[PDB]
Amino acid sequence: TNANDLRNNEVFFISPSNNTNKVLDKISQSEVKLWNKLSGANQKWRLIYDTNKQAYKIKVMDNTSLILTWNAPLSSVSVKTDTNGDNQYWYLLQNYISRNVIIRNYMNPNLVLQYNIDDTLMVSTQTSSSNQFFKFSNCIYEALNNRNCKLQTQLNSDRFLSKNLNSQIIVLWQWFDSSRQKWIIEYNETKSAYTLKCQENNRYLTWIQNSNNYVETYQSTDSLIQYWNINYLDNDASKYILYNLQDTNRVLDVYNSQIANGTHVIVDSYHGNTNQQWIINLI
Repeated sequence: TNANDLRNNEVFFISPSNNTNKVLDKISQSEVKLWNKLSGANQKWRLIYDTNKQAYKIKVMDNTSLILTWNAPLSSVSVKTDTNGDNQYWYLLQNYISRNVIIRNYMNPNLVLQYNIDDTLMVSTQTSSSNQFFKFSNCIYEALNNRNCKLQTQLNSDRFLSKNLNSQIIVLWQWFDSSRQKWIIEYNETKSAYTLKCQENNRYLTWIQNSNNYVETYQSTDSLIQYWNINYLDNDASKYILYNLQDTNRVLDVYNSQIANGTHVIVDSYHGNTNQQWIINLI
């Protein structure tokens, strides 16, 4: 799959190459360690690419916003407040075939991130050894791909993404365990994004471009209007935003932020308020 590619603005588990069941874990307010995989948000990391530097910040997703930092001139690493220090940027360089990634410090590119036998981490000069190879796994792909899901608006604990009765229009509706409210989330390799298939009619969540900008269930198409970048909210892994590929500045949104059964679901410009936030869970 290309779903685990080192994309800007994606959130990952970062594992040692020797153990896919251990992940980089922010254990405290400052310290990181490899730990048994538990999928708490303190084990999830957003990549933020800096094009000028051709290097990334690696930001924990537990709400603290702290970023992986080399404690220059020492050999230790930690999570720290982002002050845009050169020691807070990392080159992520990948072996295309093995999928292994080297995490190389920007301030001193002689130093790479290393995991130790005792699960601690540090920086060190480069060897040919596996203790400096990491694997990145996209969190959302791992969790949601090929799963039957429900999607709740953050506006209300009992309003869900629903195909309308006897219409293709998608609306909010209270839960009634209906196939109109169940969506198969499937990653498309070509588009590098997701489709969401309504269980009732086997048709897909699609932006219908006109002045209303409603979403409807629509037949399978290669057109970008049917494809969605499913992400966590910038600093909250408990909520999702869905950006449409036709215009990735626009997202799945609730008309006038209304909560009534029947409220139109639409695609509108990103602002990130609660009307654009969704809670996705497996059926």
